[PDB]
Amino acid sequence: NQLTLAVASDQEISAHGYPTMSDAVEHFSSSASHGFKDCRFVAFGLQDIVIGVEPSDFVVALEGDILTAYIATFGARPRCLRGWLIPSNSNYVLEEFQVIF
Amino acid sequence: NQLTLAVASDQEISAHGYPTMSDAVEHFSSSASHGFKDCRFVAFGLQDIVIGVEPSDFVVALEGDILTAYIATFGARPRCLRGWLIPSNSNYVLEEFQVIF
Repeated sequence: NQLTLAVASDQEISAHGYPTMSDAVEHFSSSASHGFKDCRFVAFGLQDIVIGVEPSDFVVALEGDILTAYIATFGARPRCLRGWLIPSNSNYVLEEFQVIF
Repeated sequence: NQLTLAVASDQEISAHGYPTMSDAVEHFSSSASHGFKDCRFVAFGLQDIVIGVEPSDFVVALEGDILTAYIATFGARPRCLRGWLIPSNSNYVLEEFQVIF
């Protein structure tokens, strides 16, 4: 539930998603157990900073107002979408979040 | 891992989805445990049949070549997307699929 995430703090970041949903639950379960030390939070309003992730690529989406995390394409647009967790090594600032998995 | 699904066969498919991941999980979870009988399979390419479902609405998506099913917005477009299961009372024909979750 309580997570201190690495929020992207570069003007542009190099990132990547995954091609299929099965590669994503494979890859993101390791992240989820390692507190996402490898991912960066990108706010919905800052999506343009992300390079290397196509609309078809799977990332971790966050929705809510308390956030619910789930695997989704980067191009998907549900209401209440607040941001994504995206594999990246960008520079970051640590921020506390409340996340449901 | 071996499912009989109601494949939509009407000219127009009146249907609906769900506005948040949390709400979608609840319904589809009950729909899954009742064999998806309240749902219709809509092949990719026939989404213009569907009335009542917004791109932001959550439905069940099915991707693969053997399918894997997961909750996703109706508008999401991963590679190998084969179709959706969407709550609908449309006329149907029964067909055989292979599905994991």
